[PDB]
Amino acid sequence: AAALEGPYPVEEIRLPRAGGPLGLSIVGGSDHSSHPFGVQEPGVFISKVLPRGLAARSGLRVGDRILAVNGQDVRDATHQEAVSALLRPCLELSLLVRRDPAPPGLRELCIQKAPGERLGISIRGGARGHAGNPRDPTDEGIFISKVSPTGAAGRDGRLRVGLRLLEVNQQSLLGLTHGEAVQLLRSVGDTLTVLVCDGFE
Ligand SMILES: [Cl-]
Ligand SMILES: [Cl-]
Ligand SMILES: [Cl-]
Repeated sequence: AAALEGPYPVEEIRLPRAGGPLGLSIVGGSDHSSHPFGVQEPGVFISKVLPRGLAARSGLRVGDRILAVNGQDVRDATHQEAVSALLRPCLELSLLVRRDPAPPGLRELCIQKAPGERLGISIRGGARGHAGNPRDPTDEGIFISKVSPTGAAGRDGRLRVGLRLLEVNQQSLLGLTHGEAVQLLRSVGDTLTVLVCDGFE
């Protein structure tokens, strides 16, 4: 019946469709791992909400679990099925969402890299090579494994071993392999903007 035994509030949020973009990003599905949004129970989650965007104005937050889209159950829908349902022409986009909490210790860190200075960290994970979380093998998250005092992260001090990496310079690492994440972390300029939450501290 899809209502409403959860400890988190379930709300039906409508988004006006007047030609503009949704201004939201989703992760998860029936074929995608959604850590750290779906640990106990997997599903479709909103990973990113653009500021001053349509979703932001409507009241959508990061970490919201999408239960239904215009009446259609999307709890066990494919990622592409969720996308198609959101981008589907309708008078009013109705979203049944549950207010699941945002990832623990979610914070955006900015790190300055001096000229000729490396970042000085090693990462573990993630997709197609799950190893980042040895305690939770099913997790394809990307974690910081080592932190060198010589690098920019050591001079910063905010990065520590165990933190989960979510975004690197406005690019989600969710679903990416180890090599793809390394490549993104190497291709950054003198400024590293990373979305970080707690991992296996
Ligand atoms: Cl619109
Ligand atoms: Cl529209
Ligand atoms: Cl490095």
